[PDB]
Amino acid sequence: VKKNDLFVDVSSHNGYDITGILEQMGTTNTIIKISESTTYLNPCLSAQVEQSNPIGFYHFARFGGDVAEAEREAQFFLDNVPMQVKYLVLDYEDDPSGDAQANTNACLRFMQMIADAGYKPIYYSYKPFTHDNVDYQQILAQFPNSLWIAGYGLNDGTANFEYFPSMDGIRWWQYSSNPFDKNIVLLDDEEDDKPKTAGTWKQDSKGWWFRRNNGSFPYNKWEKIGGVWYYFDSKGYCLTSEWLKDNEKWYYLKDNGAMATGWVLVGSEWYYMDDSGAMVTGWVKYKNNWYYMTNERGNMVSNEFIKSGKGWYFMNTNGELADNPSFTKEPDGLITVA
Repeated sequence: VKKNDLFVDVSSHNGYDITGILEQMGTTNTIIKISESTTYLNPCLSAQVEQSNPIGFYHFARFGGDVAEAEREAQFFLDNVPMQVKYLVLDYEDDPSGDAQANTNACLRFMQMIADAGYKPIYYSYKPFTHDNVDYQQILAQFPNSLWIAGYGLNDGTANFEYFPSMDGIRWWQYSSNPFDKNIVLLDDEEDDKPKTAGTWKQDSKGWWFRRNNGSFPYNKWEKIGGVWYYFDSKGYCLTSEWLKDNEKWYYLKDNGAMATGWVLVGSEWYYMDDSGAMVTGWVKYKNNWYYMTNERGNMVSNEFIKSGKGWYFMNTNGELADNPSFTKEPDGLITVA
C-alpha cells in the first residue's frame, strides 16, 4: 500500500460476510483478526481472507507486562497465520500491568518474534493508552515507523484531520469505527532492495539521456529506471519540470525527471497525482486545506482554500485571502493526509 490508501480491519464482530463494508469503503484491503491470548481463534478468518485482499493480520494481546506470556501469544499467532503478508499486528490496548517498562519489554519481545519470523511488526493502540502503559519511544527505537494509532475524533465515519493523533512513527491511522473500522495509510511500504539501473545516466549540454546496457537509449516513451518512471522526448532527453498528457491523462515530471506521485508543488501551486502518476481533478483535501483542481483543455488550475477556524478561505492570485470564509461546510471530496 501507499500513502493515502485505505484499508478495513475486521474480527468475528464483522461476521462471515464482509463484502458489504468492503464496497462502502471502496477497497478490498484488510487486516484480519487471527487470534487472542493463546487459545482463541477468530472463526470468521477464512471467509474474511477469502472475500478480501489482506495486507496483514492482527493479534489481540492479553500478556500484560509478562514477557514469557508475550512469547507464547506470538507463537500461537504465528502458528495460525494462513498466508504470507507483509505485516502482523500487535493489538495492545487492554490488560496492561502497573509496570510500564514490563509492558514495553513484553511488546518489544512480541514484535521481535514477528520480525525473526520474517514479517514486519506493527504496534496498534490509541494515544492516551500508549502514553500511560508503555514507552513507545523504546518501541520505535527497535522498530521505526511501526505504529498503527486509533483516534476517531467525533467518530462520524470520515477522516477529520483536526483530531489526527500526534505521535512519532505512525504508519497507519484508524480514523473511525463508525460503522466499521476505517484506516488510512500515512507511509508507503518500505522497499529495502537495491534498485536496478539497467544502464548509465549521461548528461550533455541539452539534458539527461539514458544509455541502456545495450548502448541504445529510450526516446518517445515512458521507461522505469531504478524503480522510478521517466518520460523521454523524441530526442532521448528525459522531461523535467513539465506537464505531459498521455492517453487522455495528465502527468507531471519533477525537476529531477521523476513522475510525480501524490502532492507535487508546481511553481507555487499544489497538484495531486494518484499512485499511477495521473492527476486527480475536483476537490482534494490536503490535511486541513481544500483544493479544487481542474485541467480542462490543458489549462491547469489549482483553486486553494485555506482553513481558519470553522471556515475555509479562497486564496487569490496575489496570495490574498478574502475577509470572509468562502465556505464552512466541507465538500465531499478526496481526503489525503500526506
